Amino acid sequence: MKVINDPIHGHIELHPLLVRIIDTPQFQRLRYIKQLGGGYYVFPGASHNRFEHSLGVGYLAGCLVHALGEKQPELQISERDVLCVQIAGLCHDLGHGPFSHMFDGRFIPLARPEVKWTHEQGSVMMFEHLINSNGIKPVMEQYGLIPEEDIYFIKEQIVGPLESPDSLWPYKGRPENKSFLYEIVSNKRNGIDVDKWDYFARDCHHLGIQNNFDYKRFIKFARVCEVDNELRICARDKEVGNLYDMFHTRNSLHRRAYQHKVGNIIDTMITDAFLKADDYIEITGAGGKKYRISTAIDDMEAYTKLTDNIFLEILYSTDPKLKDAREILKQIEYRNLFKYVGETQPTGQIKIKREDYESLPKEVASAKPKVLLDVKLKAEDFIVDVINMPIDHVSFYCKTAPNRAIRIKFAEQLIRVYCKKVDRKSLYAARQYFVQWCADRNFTKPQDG
Amino acid sequence: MKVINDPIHGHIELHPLLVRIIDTPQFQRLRYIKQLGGGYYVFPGASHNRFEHSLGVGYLAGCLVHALGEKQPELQISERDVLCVQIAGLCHDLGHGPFSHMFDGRFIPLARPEVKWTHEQGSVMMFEHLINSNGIKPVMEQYGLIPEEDIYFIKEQIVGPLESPDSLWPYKGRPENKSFLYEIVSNKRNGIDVDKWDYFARDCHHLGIQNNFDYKRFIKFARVCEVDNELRICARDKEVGNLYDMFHTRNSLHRRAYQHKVGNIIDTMITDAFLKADDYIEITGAGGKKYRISTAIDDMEAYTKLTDNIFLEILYSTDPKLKDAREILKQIEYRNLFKYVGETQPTGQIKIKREDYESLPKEVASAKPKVLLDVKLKAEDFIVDVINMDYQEKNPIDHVSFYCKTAPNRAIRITLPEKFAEQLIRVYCKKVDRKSLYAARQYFVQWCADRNFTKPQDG
Ligand SMILES: Nc1nc2c(ncn2[C@@H]2O[C@H](COP(=O)(O)OP(=O)(O)OP(=O)(O)O)[C@@H](O)[C@H]2O)c(=O)[nH]1
Ligand SMILES: Nc1nc2c(ncn2[C@@H]2O[C@H](COP(=O)(O)OP(=O)(O)OP(=O)(O)O)[C@@H](O)[C@H]2O)c(=O)[nH]1
Ligand SMILES: [Zn+2]
Ligand SMILES: [Zn+2]
Repeated sequence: MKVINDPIHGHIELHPLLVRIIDTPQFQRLRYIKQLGGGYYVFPGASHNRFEHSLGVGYLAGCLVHALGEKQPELQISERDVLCVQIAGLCHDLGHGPFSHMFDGRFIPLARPEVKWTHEQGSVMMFEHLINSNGIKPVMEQYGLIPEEDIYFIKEQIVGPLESPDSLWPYKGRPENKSFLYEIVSNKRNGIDVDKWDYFARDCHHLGIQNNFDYKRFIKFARVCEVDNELRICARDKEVGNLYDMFHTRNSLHRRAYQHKVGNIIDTMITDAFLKADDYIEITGAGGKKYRISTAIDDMEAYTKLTDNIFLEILYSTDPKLKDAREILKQIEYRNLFKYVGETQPTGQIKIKREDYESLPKEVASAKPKVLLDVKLKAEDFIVDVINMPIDHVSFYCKTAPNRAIRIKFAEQLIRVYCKKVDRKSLYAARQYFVQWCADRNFTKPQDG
Repeated sequence: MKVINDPIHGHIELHPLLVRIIDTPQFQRLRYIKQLGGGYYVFPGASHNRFEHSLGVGYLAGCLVHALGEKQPELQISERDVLCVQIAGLCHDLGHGPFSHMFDGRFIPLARPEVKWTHEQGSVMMFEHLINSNGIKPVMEQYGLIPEEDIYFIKEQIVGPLESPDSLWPYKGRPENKSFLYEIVSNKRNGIDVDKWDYFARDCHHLGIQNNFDYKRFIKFARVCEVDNELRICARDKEVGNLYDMFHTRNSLHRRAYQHKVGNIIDTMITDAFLKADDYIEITGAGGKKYRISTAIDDMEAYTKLTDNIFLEILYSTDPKLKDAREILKQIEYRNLFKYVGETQPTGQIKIKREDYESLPKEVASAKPKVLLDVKLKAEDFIVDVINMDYQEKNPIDHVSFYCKTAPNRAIRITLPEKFAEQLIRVYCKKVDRKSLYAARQYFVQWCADRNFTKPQDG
């Protein structure tokens, strides 16, 4: 069977079934989508793509379930469960669009404020398209899987409950005596899953940021116990130090990289260029029908051909219709970027919703600063991007008596404003607008400097 | 003074002049060319591009020249010198095309067997285009540089002696009393330059290969000293183990990555697709004039727009006349690859030249086997690539000058990996059925036989 050499995980080997699923247009697509979006334009080492990250998650997810398999035969973990948990880890990110979180996190909301679209939903849709276009279902059977049950199981591990929306068991892929398997790839009960392990390590490796955490140690000690009358994955608390190091790494990646000031301004410049190209860029989908960037999400055949390449198709275009789009991308290249105006956050735990994003620049230009001013700005002059986001929420067990649980800065939304007008006159105006806007919505007063 | 955080070199300080050269569509271009070409399709970590590597090289150049000057001020290395060496470090890979070494190493020779192309030549042409397109010359004067001379010096460091020659000091950009500045960015004489330091480290990082060479130790202890009344960069005797480790690193990278079996087959597959796309892809150059992939090198404005993107343009294309090209890239994705047939070497024989690459599949198909088979094979069925290391076969360790801490001005007179410039020759077959492959091998063995290449070694 096939072996890959990975800079994070060393020699990792892939079941033939996994290799079939990988060697496919729908999967290979992920080589053309930057893991960190415009982060590459700030971090020269962050060139990595959703593809290698996804091999990694498929591997770790395999390591975890198999570890629990050898260490606790009573759980009844089959080879069939390992494959399914591997496929889920392998495919969890198929849904990601051009520049990852930029796409479903900002661009689709600005382009079509009325559609409810997430990269996870897209993962399930893109996975359905993958198996249907490449005849995977008989190959699954050939290797022991039961498609009319396991495909649910794989989709569920990726998007959460399918028949959702109480206390009952929502899942159809596996029964509640195997509830813990749903915690491997994506898990909201913790900030702990094999996805995070991979991209924490991987992003650290490519960013040049210290990684404190050792997943390999956690898999050897982890095991399943009973907690509040269910099955959960538990840690030996001689590893609480390891857990703290993980969260410290998570906080560093967020402060230094994900919430980086220039990296995020560039993400909004790329979106701006995409918005101004949306009418003109063509992506051929199913049947020969042509789509737009903002609409390609409704056809998996077209979405398959929708990647970071759209950046260069715009950069390199000659069509006078795409000149505006072209121009913004060029300003990125000369590094004449949008200028930073300021930051604020809602008080308190009211989160601005994706469907309202587009209305925010209008709101900001509509503010009336106390002192009337020199320059007037318009809605278009402003960018508003919304940036989103203890160890006692973890279950622990004891080495001697290895049985059941032995359990006895912020915030959730940054709002930043940039101005496209660059002179000191207009930039002074913008800040005045912004400060008022923050009052008019009772957000925290911006801090100067 | 911008600071860039790099995963190999940590904080990298960039002088305003370097930043101006970087924020350029000519330089930014290098973000869209993978360092290892099709290596990425075999090594999932090998996503890195020519851009960040080039930042690494400019930085290393700056470190070495600065350290030489601060330790020996009698060399009169000015800050003007350092910037020039940095810029050379920075722009040395500007001329690379799609998928790096695949472009000038195979595609251009296959598409236009008669042209003499080289990414080094490319870099010099792209450097000029970058300067003139971006008003760089005044910005150079702003910081003490002399554009006429210093642009000439930067080009010499990239491509070598520009107007030569049959025995006189061949450069024009700096006089011989600063000869040691030309051994920084590229040194063919002893295989030690800062370009290699960066991609040794960077490729190991991305491939998951251990790099046992510490470039930091080497800079700490490097000195200019006199060798045959010409001033050279010298290592300390005590450092010799680090140097061995640098040549072992180099060797592992070639054996494990650059000469990877499957990674090179995919290279010839991408090249095949370009060849079949070449009549149909258009790239707008200077004056709205249009170029092919194979002629974009003749116009730097069009070349600027020629990157790995061309892979995706072919892949996503709907034009009926790109169907064949599409097909080959689709087979890469499905991983139905050209099948491997065998390897040989021209040991003792004249080496294969790029001008003759195109004629080789016809030679292989014309090398009728002695036992007869029911399967006949044509030229179109064969791929043959010629893989070169190739620094041209010498021993570069025998050209390292050492010095002792007791007599730091005199170079010590002094009398480990195996090959440094071997030409490998591999054939693949486009048909995959087991009888066609049995045939392809028979043609291959015959070809080697009468070409007097080494006999292939039992599957
Ligand atoms: N000029 C340049 N900087 C890069 C590049 N790639 C990464 N960087 C990094 O990203 C930063 C670019 O933004 P800055 O100019 O430093 O930020 P600033 O203009 O001072 O501040 P703000 O207006 O608040 O955003 C640099 O500090 C570098 O560390 C590049 O290609 N060109
Ligand atoms: N199947 C597959 N292997 C990959 C991939 N990416 C990297 N690899 C690695 O690259 C190496 C090359 O393997 P393959 O591409 O499958 O080569 P092959 O099976 O000999 O193909 P043929 O020449 O057609 O017989 C492998 O040893 C893997 O470690 C991928 O996307 N798919
Ligand atoms: Zn993920
Ligand atoms: Zn280089």
